Amino acid sequence: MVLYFIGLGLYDERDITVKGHEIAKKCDYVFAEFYTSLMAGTTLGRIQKLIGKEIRVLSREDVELNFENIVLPLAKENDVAFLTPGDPLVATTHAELRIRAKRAGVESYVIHAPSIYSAVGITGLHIYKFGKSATVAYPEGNWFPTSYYDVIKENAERGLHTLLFLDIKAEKRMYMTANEAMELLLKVEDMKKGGVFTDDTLVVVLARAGSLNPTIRAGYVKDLIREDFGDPPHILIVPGKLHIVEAEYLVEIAGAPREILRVNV
Amino acid sequence: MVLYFIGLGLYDERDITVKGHEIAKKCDYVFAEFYTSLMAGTTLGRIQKLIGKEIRVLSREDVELNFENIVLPLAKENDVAFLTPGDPLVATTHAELRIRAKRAGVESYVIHAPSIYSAVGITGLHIYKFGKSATVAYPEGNWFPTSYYDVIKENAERGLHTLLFLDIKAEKRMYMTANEAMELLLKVEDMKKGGVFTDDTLVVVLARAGSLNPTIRAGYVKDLIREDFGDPPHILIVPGKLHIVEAEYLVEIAGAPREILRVNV
Ligand SMILES: Nc1ncnc2c1ncn2[C@@H]1O[C@H](CSCC[C@H](N)C(=O)O)[C@@H](O)[C@H]1O
Ligand code: NA
Repeated sequence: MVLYFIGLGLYDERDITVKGHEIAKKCDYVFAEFYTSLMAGTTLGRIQKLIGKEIRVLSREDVELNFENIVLPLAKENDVAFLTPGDPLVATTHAELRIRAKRAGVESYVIHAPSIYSAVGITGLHIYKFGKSATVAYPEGNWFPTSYYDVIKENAERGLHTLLFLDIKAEKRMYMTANEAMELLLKVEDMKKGGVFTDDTLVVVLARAGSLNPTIRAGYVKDLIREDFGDPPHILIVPGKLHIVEAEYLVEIAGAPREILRVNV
Repeated sequence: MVLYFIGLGLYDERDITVKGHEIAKKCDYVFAEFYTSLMAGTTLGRIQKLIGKEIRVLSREDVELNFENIVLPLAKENDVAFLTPGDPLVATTHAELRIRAKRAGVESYVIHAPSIYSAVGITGLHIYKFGKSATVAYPEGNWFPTSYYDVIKENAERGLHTLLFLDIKAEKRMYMTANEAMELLLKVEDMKKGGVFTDDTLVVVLARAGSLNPTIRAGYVKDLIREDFGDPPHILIVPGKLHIVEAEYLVEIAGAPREILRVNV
């Protein structure tokens, strides 16, 4: 009678850890949500087949409003698993769900899995150099979010890299592309004119991290804003001041313009 | 003709992903390094048994100086795997190893695994709020490094959390405890007197992330500086101002004092 928060990883069903696999296999009931992120290389059936269990998929409302009515009750009798893409407690509000479990007298355990937060290392940018992170959100009616623009500015002034998660509207099967994120950022620049994100800004796009052949591209906005980076999900990164080895990697591995090799220390 | 950079995960032999396990199992040669970190919850023998392959351990010099002479030659006519604790490419100098592979006409692929960079999410602290990261190094001889202190200052100053890696002597299997890290910081505070780290500073300690029973403790330095967090490795986090939900989690899950619900929010 316990609850397991189990991460499924970045791209397909094999991104789950062996630990999560073996534990998930032995749970009595298995729940999951697929709205916090997109696992582009697998399907529910493949995940179900891998753990040999039928998976009840929950919506954001089920989780956020009814977690303790749908999931917790069964944990007070059986071993329950709650699966999520990536790492269960990263860039989500899932940690709070552990507080709910505790208050219901249910013990919970966390099984981590690869997360985009660390997978950014494949871009060649030193992970310790990443500053505050943010999310580029889709404008809604008259509401046009812009906070993420200030995050980039703050990090950039400190010479730190900025990780930008991209919006997702799972119910409409909408996944923001790096292209759309760049368009939105240029518009915010026009509005704020802080010289933070322009046609000459160097950016890095990582698409489908976790797959064997993710798309890793670096370059100036003017050249990438209309480039095809393949299917979602995508994440956008605005590097801060680069170390020489970072620039070298971006050029040799991400096909960046050879001119960025010339860092202005 | 292929080199696989494969992450071993956080704590034990089951922390590798299903993808990493299956791929490594099929490789003709399997290399590993345990100088950037150790897998405290397992042994080389247990990792070898799970992978079903004998593993050749490489020292720091073997990798940084002779990667192209030890690993790459074999990857030209065989499938070779290179295992590292955590997520591959997280360690600062590892990304450059892919450039070496390209230079030798070797294709390389990255198989991710959980990293402490994302696993710290189990502390209840929002991942987007983490700023620049740093490592606490022991002073020695006429050298007393203090940069990690400036990192805390710059982060907290902007309401950001600071992830602190603690000094490790992998070869000698010697670890810096969170207790020791706190003492150094207090000693650095006495010299710089910037009001950054004191007896009243709230900190979070994470030990054995990845195991099913990690140690997660939060509290003021005056109360935790002599507490026993168990066996290494320990990770120290100096949070910035907390969101009320972060504080509630630290109180309910990490045993933090109720006091933080009003003092650090
Ligand atoms: N495999 C992947 N490749 C690129 N971006 C990814 C990704 N997985 C997640 N993301 C990014 O992160 C957003 C989800 S945020 C939730 C992240 C998740 N808990 C984790 O640990 O990864 C997506 O909209 C996307 O922008
Ligand atoms: Na970070």
